[PDB]
Amino acid sequence: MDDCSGKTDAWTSIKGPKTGGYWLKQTTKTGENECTYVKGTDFKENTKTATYTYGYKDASGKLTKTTGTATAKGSDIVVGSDTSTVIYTDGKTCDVVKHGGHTELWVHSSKTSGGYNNCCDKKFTETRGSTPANEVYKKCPGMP
Ligand SMILES: NCCc1c[nH]cn1
Ligand SMILES: NCCc1c[nH]cn1
Ligand SMILES: NCCc1c[nH]cn1
Repeated sequence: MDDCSGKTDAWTSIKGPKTGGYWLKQTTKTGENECTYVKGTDFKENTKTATYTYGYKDASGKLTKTTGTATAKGSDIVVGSDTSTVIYTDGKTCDVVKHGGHTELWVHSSKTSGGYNNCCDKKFTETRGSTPANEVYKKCPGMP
């Protein structure tokens, strides 16, 4: 599917629709933290950087919060020591990225119940291949 190919721009991915945030829906990693999320704010076109707040649900059921910076480097999203490479993004509803050998499907907070771009499911399935997927978004609080 032509429009599912070549959608690898990290800056577009970081920004999304510039409101809400993204939840990690599925990952090839086992033991991932439930309700892992990221949320970009204060998008700077000059530098292709954004403030990035991220975390996950702690033992008591509240979201953790750490704030740093996301920097676009071509296909790559860099936050601190961590780099993720964009496999597919629509800049609106979802992304597929690779981080540290793992394949991840991220979904915008507006689309947690489904109805995001099919290219995300296609590219997630393709990229993970035979590595099983693990669900991460379960009984999550709303997006900070
Ligand atoms: N919309 C980009 C979501 C993401 C995944 N990894 C880091 N950020
Ligand atoms: N490459 C961005 C990895 C990440 C996800 N969440 C926080 N950092
Ligand atoms: N491991 C912290 C960064 C990250 C990547 N994917 C999810 N979170």
